[PDB]
Order: sequence, then C-alpha cells, then structure tokens
Amino acid sequence: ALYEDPPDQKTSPSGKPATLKICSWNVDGLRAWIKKKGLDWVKEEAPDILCLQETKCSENKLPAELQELPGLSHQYWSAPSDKEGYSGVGLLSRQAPLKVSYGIGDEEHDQEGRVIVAEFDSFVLVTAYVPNAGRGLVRLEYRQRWDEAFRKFLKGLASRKPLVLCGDLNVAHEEIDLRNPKGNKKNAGFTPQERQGFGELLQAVPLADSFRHLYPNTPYAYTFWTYMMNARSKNVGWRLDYFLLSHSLLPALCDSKIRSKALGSDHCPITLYLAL
DNA sequence: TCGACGGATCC
DNA sequence: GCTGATGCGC
DNA sequence: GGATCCGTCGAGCGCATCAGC
Repeated sequence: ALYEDPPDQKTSPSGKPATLKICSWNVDGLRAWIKKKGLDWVKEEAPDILCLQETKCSENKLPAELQELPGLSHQYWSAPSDKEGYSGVGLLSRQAPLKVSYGIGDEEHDQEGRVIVAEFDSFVLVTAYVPNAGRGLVRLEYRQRWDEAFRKFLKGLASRKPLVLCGDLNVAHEEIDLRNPKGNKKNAGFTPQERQGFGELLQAVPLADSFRHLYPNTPYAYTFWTYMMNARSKNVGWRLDYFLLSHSLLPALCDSKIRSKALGSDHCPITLYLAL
C-alpha cells in the first residue's frame, strides 16, 4: 500500500524548537543525481548538514554547482583508492565541524570511502555507506566482519559525545521495513546475519532507530526501491537509510522523515530534526 | 530483487 | 571528444 | 483445490574501460 510521510514535527517532546536539521541521501551516482536536479531538492529542504552516500565520484570530478551552495560551504569527501566510480561518501555542513576524519580505524575496512566522522560542539555525526552483501551473498561474510568492526568503532566513540549515525546501512531491520520480507530472506539486506547485526549495533553502542522510535508500527515506509519493474510506483521497497541516536539524544529528537517524493536516485532522502 | 513461473505439500 | 559495446555492482 | 513455502529465470540504472573515428 502507498505511504505519505506524516507532517514535520519541529518541536521536541518537551516543547523545545528544533535547531538542527540533518539530511542524508544515497544519491547512487552524484553526477547523475545532480543532472536529475537533486541539488534543487536540497536547496528547498535547506538542511544544516547534508550527508551523501554512493557518490561514485572523486573529489576533482565534483560538478561546479556543488560549490555554489552558500548554506553548505564546508564539504568533505571520501572516495575509494582503487575502484573508480564505486562507493564514496560526502558530508556538507553550514557550520564547519571541530574534527573530520575518514574510516573506522581498521585497515581491512577503511579502503573504500564508506565513512566520514564529523565532530560538532554537542554531538558527533558519523555517516556510513555500509558494504552490501551482494548478489548471491558473495560478500556477506565480509559484511559481517565489517559490522563487528563498525560496531566497536562507534562504541569506542559514543562514550565522549552523543552519536548521530546516518546513511545507508544496507539492512531492513525487521519485516516491517520491507514489502516482500520472505521472498527476500536469502537476498542482501534481509539476511538473518545482517538483521541480527543491526540489533547488535542497537544493543552494543547503544543506539536508537529515530524513525522506529517515533513510528513503532507504521508500515510501508521505505527509502529504497529498485529501478527494476517500477518497484517505486508500486511502493514495493525497503528501508535501508537510518538516523541512529545515542540514548541521551532522544529527549532532543523532534522528527525523522522519509522524503518519499524527492527524485534523483533509487533512494529517497531522509531528514532528522533535533532540538539542541 | 521482483514477480512471473513450475513442483511439492497441508489441510 | 563523442558514441556505443561490454563489464560490474547494486 | 485454495493457500501455501520453494527453488528458478526476468528484471533498470549508473559508471569505467575500450575501440572506432
């Protein structure tokens, strides 16, 4: 069935106005996304921070319209060292962060430009493009090694400052989070090993799924639809993109949106509203 | 990855 | 420089 | 014999390299 995201709640549950707006988006080819007018949608959305995933573009090939963003002038890019036109994440912010770094500390895992860590006055923002288990699970065993490393990285960090993780985590945590959950239990993104890894992430760090903490039984709410077979029109889709919060940030949580209608990629944007 | 299939089974 | 085939990863 | 849980083949996009010109 079709899905219309509820309207933007811009006040904290104790009445504090939201002061920070973070948008995350797997653009699945930044240069295609831009040509398909993605930057227009971002200017309308006007976030304080934009996290981009699956850019498939090296820094020196970034189009010019990316610089002519005034309200997002601090930009940091991480692409892989070996594979051109593969993976790659971006982080653009209105206000310069205190610290930026790339990778999660391992070396088997910081070779693909999947993670940017941005530190701000009150919170630490991480953005991820989690490795996909691939067609026929060819990379699932790698994915599980990744998960454990990422998990330890986040914990060994969420214990100075509270943690905002956002981006494409390439798992539908529960059957609620996809349209065909049982035609998909041997497909990448709904394997038991992937799913339990997500829960491991939620318990170990710990974190909270912003969207599911505000809508614990809302169905049909996906961020990803395959280009194939008009999956997007039929709203047959998956929820792969998250905002995950430190517990001490739920008091500050105003809303976690799924921007179903923005086009330009096989994913749609997600937007977080915090009060700080 | 999804939505066609066949094939096999449970009342 | 441009197009189109072929390959690859989702 | 309607409602299953299966295994299979069909399914769009973007980007890189390469060859031709």
